[PDB]
Formats: sequence, C-alpha cells, structure tokens
Amino acid sequence: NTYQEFTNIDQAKAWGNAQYKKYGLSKSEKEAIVSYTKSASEINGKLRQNKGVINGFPSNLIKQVELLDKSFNKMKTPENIMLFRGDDPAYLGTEFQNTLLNSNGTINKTAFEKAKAKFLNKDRLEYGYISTSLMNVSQFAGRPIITKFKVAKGSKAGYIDPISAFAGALEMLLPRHSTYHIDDMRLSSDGKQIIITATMMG
Repeated sequence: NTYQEFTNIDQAKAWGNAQYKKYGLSKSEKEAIVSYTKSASEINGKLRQNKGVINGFPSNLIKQVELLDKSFNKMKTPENIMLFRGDDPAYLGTEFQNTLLNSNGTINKTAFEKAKAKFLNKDRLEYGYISTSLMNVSQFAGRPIITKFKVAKGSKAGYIDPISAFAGALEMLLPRHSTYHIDDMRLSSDGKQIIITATMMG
C-alpha cells in the first residue's frame, strides 16, 4: 500500500498534535510516558537483558511498563505511515561496534555486507519500546543507520511528543515486543549511512 511520509515539520506537528488530543490518556498513563522519555535507555535496556520478562523489575517499573503497554489501547495510527529512527553501530550487533565505520566516517562496505547477510529479508524482534520520529529529523543526522518503518493503519502507535521532556523529535512511540521485517538495506548517496526499510508487524 501507500505510506504517508511527512515532508514538513509544521504539518507533522499539526497532525501529531491532533492525534494526541484524541487519545484521552489517564493521568497515570501520561506520567508513565513522561518518565519513559527521561529514562528510555534504562527501561529498554532492562527489557532487552531480560527478554521481555518484567517479573524481577522493581514494582515502580513493573507499574510503569504496564501503564505504557495499556496506553496503546488508546493510541493507534489512523493511516499507513512512515516512521523514522537513528541508530549507532551496536544496533547491528557487538561485532559491528568498532567495525561498521571507516576512519574517514564512511560505512565500511565489507561490514555493510555482513549486515545485509545478517539482516536483509529477515524478521527482527525488539524487546524494548521503539522511539521513532515522524520525519528524518536532524537529531540523528550524526547517526550511521537510518531506519524507515512502514506502519499500517490501525497499528499501535502514539504521538507522545506533546508530553516528552525533550524537544524537536516529532516523537512517535511503538509498543514493546514488536517484530519487523527488514525489506531493504542500501548505502546512502554520500556513503555515510545505511538506509533500512522495514515493515512493522504486531
């Protein structure tokens, strides 16, 4: 199908803002999301280390995770939409940490080949929540990997930007334990990034 790609920040904001006012999040839900934007790396890190099992977590965290999960009952995208994300080398694996990037800042083509072999046309499970943006915003111009997720109409997806502690990200959040299938991997025009196109599943 066709996936809406925002090409203008003000249009992205107005659409996102409009989605958000309809959500009708509870007070507790909003608090959990505000806190997630402050400490996402810790939360997602614990979810990956424990493969989605929250039983051992502190009770404040168990509560926070259940509230973020429950929030996606109210937060669905009303259309097919493209979402974006910047990632550092470790995203592809420990092996890529210090091998994806040449000294001059270009993508090493041999590491690109091991990444394409490892990931192209394959499913990937993510234990954490997935923070994305409505556009390829400048916050992740410095990042070597850009992923474009194709998110179907009716899929769980929420514009949480109005209540984020941080500005400028046009932030759309996706639920934890999502699987996506990597459809395409190519180098960018200047050779400094890998562009990944993926289809988001349940």
